[PDB]
Amino acid sequence: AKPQPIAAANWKCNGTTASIEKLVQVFNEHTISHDVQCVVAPTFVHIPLVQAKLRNPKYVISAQNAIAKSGAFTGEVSMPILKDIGVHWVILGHSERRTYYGETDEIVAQKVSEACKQGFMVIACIGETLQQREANQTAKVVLSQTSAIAAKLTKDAWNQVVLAYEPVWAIGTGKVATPEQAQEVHLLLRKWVSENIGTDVAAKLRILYGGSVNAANAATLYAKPDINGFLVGGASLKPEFRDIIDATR
Amino acid sequence: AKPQPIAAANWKCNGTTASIEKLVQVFNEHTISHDVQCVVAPTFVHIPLVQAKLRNPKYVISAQNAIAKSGAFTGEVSMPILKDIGVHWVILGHSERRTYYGETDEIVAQKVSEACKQGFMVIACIGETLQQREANQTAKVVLSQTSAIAAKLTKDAWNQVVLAYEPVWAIGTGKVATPEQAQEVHLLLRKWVSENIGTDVAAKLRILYGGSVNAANAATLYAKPDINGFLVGGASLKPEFRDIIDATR
Repeated sequence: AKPQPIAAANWKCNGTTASIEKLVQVFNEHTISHDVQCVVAPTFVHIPLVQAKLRNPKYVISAQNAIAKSGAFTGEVSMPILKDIGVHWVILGHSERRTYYGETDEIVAQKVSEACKQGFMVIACIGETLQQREANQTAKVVLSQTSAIAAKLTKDAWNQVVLAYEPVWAIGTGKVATPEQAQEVHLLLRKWVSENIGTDVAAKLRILYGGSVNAANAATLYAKPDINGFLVGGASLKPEFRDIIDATR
Repeated sequence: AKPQPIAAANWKCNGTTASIEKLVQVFNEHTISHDVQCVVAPTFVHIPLVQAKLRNPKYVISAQNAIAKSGAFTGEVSMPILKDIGVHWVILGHSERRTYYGETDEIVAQKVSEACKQGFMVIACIGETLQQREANQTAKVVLSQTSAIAAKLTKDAWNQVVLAYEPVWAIGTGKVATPEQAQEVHLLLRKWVSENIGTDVAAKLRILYGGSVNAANAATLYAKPDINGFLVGGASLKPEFRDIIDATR
């Protein structure tokens, strides 16, 4: 049996107070009747508003990034600061941060390790580029990204880890991976985890797909045996996030 | 006559709800009896708390950074998002971001220009390194940093600009610039502004000093004719920020 699914909303750098209040009310009014962990990741400045307004019992709130330690880091938000304000989920290593904001495999791995030490649930993002896929490097790439993370984790830390496989070429592009494309990668990841970390870890690990997930494509993705839910960007700013949650039934 | 002084608190990546509530109460209870713009710049996630609790009429709230536009920028906070939540001040180009987070003169200049277009007051940070100072490059460096900003601004945008001169070697190091060191640089900056932008602009421009400002050194810095207040890091997390404000009398 699959582990508990996750439906995660990465709002990215988007929102107004008015738009968030409206969307949150839509999410609150959508009554969910199955076991699923829903996650909303707003911008940092919107975390208090979402904390005040989001009441659906299936949801938790996540940050979109963090740094490990407080101190002289003008502009940044640390893991202790998030924990204190009641945020205990974080997305780390998103492709936009790997690509625009310098986050190498080592930097991502270090962040994930620190977040686990500080008691976070972590959605750790991995995925290959278009060029890497064309070169038949997908497996080497995602396994290298995963192994870099793993090397900084104890076995027991994996209870706090969620992997999100997002092919870079599928993020925001109108070009979702097919169910067969996604399942092939999730199967390889779970095999690596089973062999390197443990069979027990692998059976419990949520491996989410992201990159152009929408209400119409989600159910057929979820039907694949190694897909445990979704990391959703554009569609998570819309009412159709309700249908993506329901696609994890 | 000097323009209205500014006393700005850069909290950097620091705070808990409890510590912020206590410090804000200290700031609220300190009754200020002269014309000064006080600024508090908390982390993004703490902006709503500070907005809820800070009531001293001499204060405004600033962000510590921003990006220009909303969109697919996981982890970042944009200028439109800040404006919508009621933050219309931003610190841009702080040394920690120039040094750790890739912000070149061009990137800083572009951010400042965008913030002015969007109606922000901007505290734009400039300053030379230890090595640059030893090489007698201070003036060339700060003028190049200032000119890069200026090249993207219309004359009228300068009503929204505040410069903060922070020698990098003075930030967090226990080694404040002397009043004579700071004044020499502020005099050169104001001369450049007068000659390149206008005499009217130069007379109204606030040029703040930062780098190890504390309650005991602030008044003698403020006594210099071209110093218009302070950008304060470590001491702004402490009750002594009250005395730094009072040093602008």
